[PDB]
Amino acid sequence: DLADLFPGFGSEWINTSSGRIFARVGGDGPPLLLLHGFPQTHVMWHRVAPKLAERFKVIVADLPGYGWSDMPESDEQHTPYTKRAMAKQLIEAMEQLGHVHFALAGHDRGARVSYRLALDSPGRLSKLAVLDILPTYEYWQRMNRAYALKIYHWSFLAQPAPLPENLLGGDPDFYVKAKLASWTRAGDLSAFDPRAVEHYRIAFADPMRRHVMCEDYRAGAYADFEHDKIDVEAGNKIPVPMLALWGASGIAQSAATPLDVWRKWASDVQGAPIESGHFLPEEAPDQTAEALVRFFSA
Amino acid sequence: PDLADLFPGFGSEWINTSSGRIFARVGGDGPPLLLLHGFPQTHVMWHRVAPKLAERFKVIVADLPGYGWSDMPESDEQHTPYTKRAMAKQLIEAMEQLGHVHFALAGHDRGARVSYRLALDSPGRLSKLAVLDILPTYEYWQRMNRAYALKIYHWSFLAQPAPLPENLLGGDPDFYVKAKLASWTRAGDLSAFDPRAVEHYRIAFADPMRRHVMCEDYRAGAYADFEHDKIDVEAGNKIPVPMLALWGASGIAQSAATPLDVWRKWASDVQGAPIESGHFLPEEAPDQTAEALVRFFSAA
Repeated sequence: DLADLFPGFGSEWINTSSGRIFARVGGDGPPLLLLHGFPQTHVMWHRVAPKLAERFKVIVADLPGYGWSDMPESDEQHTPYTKRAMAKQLIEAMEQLGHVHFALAGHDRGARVSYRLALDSPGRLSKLAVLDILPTYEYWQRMNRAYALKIYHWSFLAQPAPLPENLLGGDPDFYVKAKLASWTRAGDLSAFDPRAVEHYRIAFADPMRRHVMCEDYRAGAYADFEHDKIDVEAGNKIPVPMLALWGASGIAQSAATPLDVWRKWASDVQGAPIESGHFLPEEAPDQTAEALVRFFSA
Repeated sequence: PDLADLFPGFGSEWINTSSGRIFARVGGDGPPLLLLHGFPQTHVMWHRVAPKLAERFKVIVADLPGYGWSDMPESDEQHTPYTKRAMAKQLIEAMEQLGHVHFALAGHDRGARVSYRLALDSPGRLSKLAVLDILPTYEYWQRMNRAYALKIYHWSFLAQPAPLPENLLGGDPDFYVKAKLASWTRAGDLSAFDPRAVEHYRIAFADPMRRHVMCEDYRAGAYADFEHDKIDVEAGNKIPVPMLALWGASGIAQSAATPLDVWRKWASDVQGAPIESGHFLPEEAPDQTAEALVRFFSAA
């Protein structure tokens, strides 16, 4: 009993070498891949994807390991849940749809896949939008007392298995609801469609899914950081035109001024705050959809 | 579920204070020496060194306020009872109930945070101070980087507002306490611990009220404790009590440290010695820890 939050969108299970990507597909026009983050699934886009779908071929994918996407078995370097590996798998997924050049909008973890995709394979991207993130490198580099308290989960979920898994397994409902609520402007679940929450909660109820998220965060503490580190110390900037959007009360703005930071990572970045917490497309759907439509359109 | 008396010869004292009772095992005679445990332990963590100290001292092995069998004072929005300043004042009162207004103090982990805060707040209470495998709380936070945030993640995790840490710790409390114990040893397993000691730790950690107190401790450690430490750094206040800083070669002090170098910024007279041990010096390396403590404290 999970609601269909994308009425009239198709359903694709896209085979890749690293497992199937699930995706809702709707609209027509240039291809726009939408990527969710933690602790969500592709359904987080349900309030903005229909507006995008009047303009673009919208592909709302579950991340590798998330939602209904297959979970590749991780390893000691958390390789398939590195953003590099996730980006490559999603590139593969898009190629299976005939999409070798596409627009990309990512939120949270999916935004981390997105900018890593833009660094690793910029030729795959027409335009990039990242929602309420700074590069992983920048979070760790700004990880002082205040910020370590603010995003403790970056260090907690990165603890070696099975420590976060075992703590999360006692009452997974509480944690997924806690993280959803804590990062919203309001600080509760009012911003979210209850049917969306059920998708997130059900995905989080699966211990393998939770393990994937921890592996995602372990990758985020280790390989992802190291990959970002190489690029920023090499002066490798994202050449793809990109939009950095962030919630005024979101997470990105807690570490630093997001546009300043992204200008260090991207030679063609525009930015705009939106009055929202972290979950821009659900807390601020119209404003997010308008900002994305405007930026991806000509 | 029966435990184990790991201090044969020692008495058992519930010390009344204005914030609740402090449990302590008391043995030996001579100059008073208070032994303070840390997280996630109880007084019984001293069971392998306290006999050797009891050869020369009246050894008071106390459960920290809110820990073990000590009473748990009601907390507040500022976690005041579990700030190290309030814990030190409560232990000062405990010690006063025994006639000890001037004592030696060895602290480990949280108890060492109590102990150096006690030395900053009430240095006249202490003849000599020994802290085991800590740097000041201010230092941990000021050194907070990616590497530190990952290694001492629990400093930020347990400091999250209630009931997030409590609800998660509830998910598998037995695992968590054992993982903390094992992950901070040199061996990486429970093999350094007396299983009777581990059972003490597991049973205390099994109580949600006890786990709450521990989070209250770390919440203080992220806020009030850090602020209190900050006032001293910025005022140049140094610990004047003769200090010994022991740390494990593989412990939670050496990482971003040379702990003696850090501690010299905090104390005018501090000696230091690495101990071949992880974080749990009195259990991983009892003879070495006891010898260093005995050598440092033997005078008075």
